[PDB]
Amino acid sequence: ADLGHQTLGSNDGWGAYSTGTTGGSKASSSNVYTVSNRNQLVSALGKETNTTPKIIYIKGTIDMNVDDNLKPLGLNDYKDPEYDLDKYLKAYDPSTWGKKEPSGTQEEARARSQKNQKARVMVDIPANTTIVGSGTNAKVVGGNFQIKSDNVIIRNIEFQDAYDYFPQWDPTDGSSGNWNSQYDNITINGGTHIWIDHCTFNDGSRPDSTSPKYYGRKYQHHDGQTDASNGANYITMSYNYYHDHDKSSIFGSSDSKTSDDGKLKITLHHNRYKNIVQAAPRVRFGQVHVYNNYYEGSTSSSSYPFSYAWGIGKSSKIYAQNNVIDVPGLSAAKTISVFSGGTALYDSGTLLNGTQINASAANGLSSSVGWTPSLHGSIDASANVKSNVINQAGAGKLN
Ligand SMILES: O=C(O)[C@H]1O[C@H](O[C@@H]2[C@H](O)[C@@H](O)[C@@H](O[C@@H]3[C@H](O)[C@@H](O)[C@@H](O[C@@H]4[C@H](O)[C@@H](O)[C@@H](O[C@@H]5[C@H](O)[C@@H](O)[C@@H](O)O[C@@H]5C(=O)O)O[C@@H]4C(=O)O)O[C@@H]3C(=O)O)O[C@@H]2C(=O)O)[C@H](O)[C@@H](O)[C@H]1O
Ligand SMILES: [Ca+2]
Ligand SMILES: [Ca+2]
Ligand SMILES: [Ca+2]
Repeated sequence: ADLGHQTLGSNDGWGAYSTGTTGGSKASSSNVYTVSNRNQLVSALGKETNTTPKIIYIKGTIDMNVDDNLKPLGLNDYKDPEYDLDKYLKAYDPSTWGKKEPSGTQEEARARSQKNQKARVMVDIPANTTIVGSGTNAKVVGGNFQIKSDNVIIRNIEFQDAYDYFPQWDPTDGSSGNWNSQYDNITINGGTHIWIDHCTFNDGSRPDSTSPKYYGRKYQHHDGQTDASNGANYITMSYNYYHDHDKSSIFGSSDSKTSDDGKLKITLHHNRYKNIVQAAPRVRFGQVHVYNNYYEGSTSSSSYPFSYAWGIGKSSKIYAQNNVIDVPGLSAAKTISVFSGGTALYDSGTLLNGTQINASAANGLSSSVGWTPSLHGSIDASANVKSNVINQAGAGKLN
C-alpha cells in the first residue's frame, strides 16, 4: 500500500491499542482528495460530521495565512481596529502596570485580533482521516492542525512556523514574566488513536532569533510542535524530525487536569530532536513510552540553546529505553527537568555523550513507573540509534 492507504502496525505503539489506527485507509473513491491550497484542504476536511474514511494528499506548499482568494494575510489584516503594539506595551509595562494580569482596552483588542488569525490558521481534522504528503516537498506553513476526533493518520509533511501575530504578556509567568502564543503545528485535543509519522516540525523562515525582547523577555510567536491535551489517548509519534524550536511536546496541559490520569498513553520512537530547547517531551500524568530517540544540541548555542530533554512533571509515568543524547558538557542529571509531583522515571540504555548513564538515579527518582509497554516494534541497540534516526527521521525520507 502507498502512504495514503497504509495503517499503523498492530504492534506499533499505544496508537495500535484496541480498535487501532487505520485512518481513512478504507475510503471509497469519492473520499480520496488531492489538495494544493488552503481552499482545497478545507473543502476536503469539511466538518466534524464528515466521518466516512477519507484520504487527503498534500501536493506542494500549503500556506494557511491566506484569504478565500489565496492572497497572503499578515498582522494588519488580522488586527482589531483598537489594537496597537506600542499601546499594548505601554499599557502593560511592569514598570507602570506591575504584576497584575493585563486587562482593559489593549488586551481585549489583542484577544479579538488573535481570534481573527485563528479562524484562518487553525483547522479541525474529522474522524477516520489520513493526511499524507505526496513526494518529498509537501509542506503546511502557518497551519495548526487540531485533532479532537478518533482514528487519524498524518505522515510525510513538513510543518513550518505556526506563528501567532498577537503574543500575550503574562507578568506572573515565571519570575520575570513571559510572552505566550497559541498555535502548535499539531494539537491533539482529546483526540484518540492517532499516528504521526515521518513528519518534520521546524520554525521555518522566522526562528525565535529574529524576534525582539520586550520587557527583557523574548517576544515569543511560537507555541508547541506536537502537543497533547485534555484526555488525549492512544497515540504513536514515530520517525519525526523536530528541529530549531523552543518548546516541542507538552503532554498534559495542567497539574489540575487530574482527569488526564490513566490517559495520555503516547509512544515516541525514532524521532530526531536537533536544536530543541525543552519539553521533548514534558509529561504530566501519562504512561509515555520513549525509545530509540536521538537528541542533539548545545547549551551555549545562540538561537536555541539546550535546556532539557525529558520533563518529569506531575504524576508522570515515563518509560524510557535506549535513547541517545549528544550535548557537550552536560551532566547526567541535567538531561531531564523534574517538576513538583514528579517522583518516578524508568530509563535504561541512556547514552549521554557516548557514555552510559542512569538519568533517574542521577535525579533521586524512583526507578519504576508501574507499567511496561507491550506494544512496540524492534528496539535498536543504543549504539545504532544515532545513525538509524539521522538516516530515517523526517519528511521526504519516504514519499
Ligand atoms: O481558549 C481556547 O481555545 C483553548 O482553551 C483551553 O486552553 C488553554 C490554553 O488556551 C492553551 O494554549 C493550552 O495551554 C497550556 C497551558 O495552559 C499554558 O500555560 C502553556 O503551558 C506550558 C506548561 O504546561 C506550563 O507549565 C508553563 O511553563 C513553564 C514556563 O512558562 C516556560 O517558560 C518554561 O520555563 O517551562 C515551564 C514548565 O515547563 O513548567 O508554560 C508552558 C508554555 O507552553 O509556555 O501551554 C499549554 C499548551 O500549550 O498546551 O491549553 C490550556 C488548557 O487549559 O488546557 C482548552 O483546553 C483548549 O481546548 C482551547 O479551547
Ligand atoms: Ca508559558
Ligand atoms: Ca503552550
Ligand atoms: Ca499548545
